Amino acid sequence: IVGGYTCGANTVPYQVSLNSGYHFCGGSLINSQWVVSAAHCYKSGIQVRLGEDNINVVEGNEQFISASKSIVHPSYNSNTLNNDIMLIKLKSAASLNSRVASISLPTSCASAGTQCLISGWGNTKSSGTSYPDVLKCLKAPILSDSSCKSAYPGQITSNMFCAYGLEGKGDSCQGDSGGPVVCSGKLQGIVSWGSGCQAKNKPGVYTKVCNYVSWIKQTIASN
Ligand SMILES: [Ca+2]
Repeated sequence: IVGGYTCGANTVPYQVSLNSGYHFCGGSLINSQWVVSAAHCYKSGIQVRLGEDNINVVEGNEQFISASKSIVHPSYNSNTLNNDIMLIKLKSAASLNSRVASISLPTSCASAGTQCLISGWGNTKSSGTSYPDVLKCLKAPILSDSSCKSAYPGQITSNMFCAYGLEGKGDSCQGDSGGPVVCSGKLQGIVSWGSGCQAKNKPGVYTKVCNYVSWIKQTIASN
């Protein structure tokens, strides 16, 4: 997260870190057994880390639980990033508490102009590289679809939305991928792609979670 703020420990209790020997992506806890992330975060050998603030220090509220299965959306296209969503099942249910909590799925799609909360452990520089240890947060508005399409001609599908996010937060960044975009208390986006982090005229692009609620529900009912 570039241009954001320190969230505060466990203030984003649905935020997870995906670890394969190192943090590589975020995700969102949607119930005690399932995490939503980006399909482009897929790999084998995932450990889900819940209850994190500093990802480099064991602080006493963590739960580390290996994934038993990952399910990439059936129509994910890694070239275009269309349908950039995956589900990760935990080998054992998380213990839900004040520091480890699920986020609701949306009933309706969010509105242009709504301020959302984006979070993660990704790069905090637009130019160059610096990785935080504690969870970072950004408040960012959803942009109009016409604004989003003008920023990325020929690339924005109905399964994506943009969120300065045009002037350049100056955004989400490498290592935030897969993490949440929460608007009005619902998981509305997944950190997906953009051009750099320009953080002029290149806001972040996010998977539009409201399009996937049926798939999520049906998948978790059978797996
Ligand atoms: Ca920790």
